[PDB]
Amino acid sequence: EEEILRAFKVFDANGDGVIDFDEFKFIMQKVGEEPLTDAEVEEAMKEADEDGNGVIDIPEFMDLIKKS
Repeated sequence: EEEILRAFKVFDANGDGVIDFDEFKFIMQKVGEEPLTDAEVEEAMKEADEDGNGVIDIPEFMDLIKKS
């Protein structure tokens, strides 16, 4: 819970428990202006979405890391 909550619960942009692709682009570096490389943000959200919809709740993230 310290490991998985550390990474996903810090990443959760809205504070309700879900992350989307465009809000991942928002939280990527900043709070305001854009300072980017698309490859980092695109690779990270492709690795984290299990369903192909473009949204993530904590249960998805923890299954793709913790399965073993």
